Amino acid sequence: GASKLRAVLEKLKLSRDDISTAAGMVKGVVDHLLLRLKCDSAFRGVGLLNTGSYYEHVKISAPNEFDVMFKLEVPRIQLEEYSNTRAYYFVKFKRNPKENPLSQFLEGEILSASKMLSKFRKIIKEEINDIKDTDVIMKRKRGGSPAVTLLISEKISVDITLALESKSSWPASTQEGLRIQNWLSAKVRKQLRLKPFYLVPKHAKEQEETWRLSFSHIEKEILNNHGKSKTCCENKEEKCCRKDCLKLMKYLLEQLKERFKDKKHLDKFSSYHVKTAFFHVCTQNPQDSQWDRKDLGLCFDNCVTYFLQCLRTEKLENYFIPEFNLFSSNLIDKRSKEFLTKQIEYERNNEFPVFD
Ligand SMILES: O=c1cc(C(F)(F)F)[nH]c2nc(NCc3ccc(-c4ccccc4)cc3)nn12
Ligand SMILES: [Zn+2]
Repeated sequence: GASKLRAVLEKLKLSRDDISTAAGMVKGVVDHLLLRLKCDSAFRGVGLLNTGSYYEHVKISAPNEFDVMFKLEVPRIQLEEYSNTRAYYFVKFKRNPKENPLSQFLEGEILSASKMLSKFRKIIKEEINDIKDTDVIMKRKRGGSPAVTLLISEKISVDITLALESKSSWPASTQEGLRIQNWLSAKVRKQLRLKPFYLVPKHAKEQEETWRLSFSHIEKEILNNHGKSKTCCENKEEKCCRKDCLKLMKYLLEQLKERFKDKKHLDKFSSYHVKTAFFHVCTQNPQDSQWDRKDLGLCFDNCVTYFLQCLRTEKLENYFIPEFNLFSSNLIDKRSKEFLTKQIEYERNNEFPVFD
């Protein structure tokens, strides 16, 4: 039944590529926000994580929902790992010029996120206040990241996440992660780990001024140069279905979350979990011939199958930090993962009614 999957991918491709003023409205707003933040002492070097691509989408099915990252480089920071969480960190400074521009957000040794955010959110509030032309509103909701959600017009939503950028070596918790060696090669892994890493404000539970590692730039680089062969998806004789399988996994989850948004059992699942499981299947199946365009149906099924295995065993290691179990029962409880298991098996056994 790979014929249905192709049609699903065609609709999704058409929706995304259809002419839209959305990206241009959000560019206008983001560009005003950046200039106004660049005028303030603490945010002088703030900039876009992806330049030219204001249109990063979390929900592959929601074209009016945008997700942007404002990065700010911090030199010579000291990370202290928080509570053996492996992913969450206190941000200290080596502070050899003690007058670092973020000195105003200090609480002794420790960089305060809630303070940085409240000022970030206040500068942003002061520019969405001075909006010319089109109308935009700030929907300030809980959670440190995204910092704010902007609503433009009736349909457009922009999540803005603030991120510290570190150009030093990745924390030890990543040392055994990104296990792409038998897929993208050991030399690519080394290249990637020379790239910076990011830290976004975040709490482990739902108290403390912690930051969480973010590697969305590495995920993007992998997806756009994803084959074992350097020529994967350039020709037609080596055209693969890796990106299609990811889009199908994302769209399955988004459709099931929408189908059950009144029951809450699926609220903790996100794109992270499907992207992570996908990349694990990329390591398991490193050959481009295991992702043949013609095998879209079988390839999708391996992804669904592996995702179901993660759910039932309650194990899904973060791709960058192998000791962080995304499916631990402290993050998602057994009944929630068992609920999702049942719905996906119902989809697979009825030829995915969410793809009708
Ligand atoms: O940008 C990307 C892309 C991917 C991938 F594409 F592979 F999925 N994994 C990835 N891990 C990180 N940072 C570490 C980290 C991030 C998130 C959480 C978390 C925990 C609980 C709930 C929700 C999230 C824990 C640790 N960044 N990052
Ligand atoms: Zn490919």
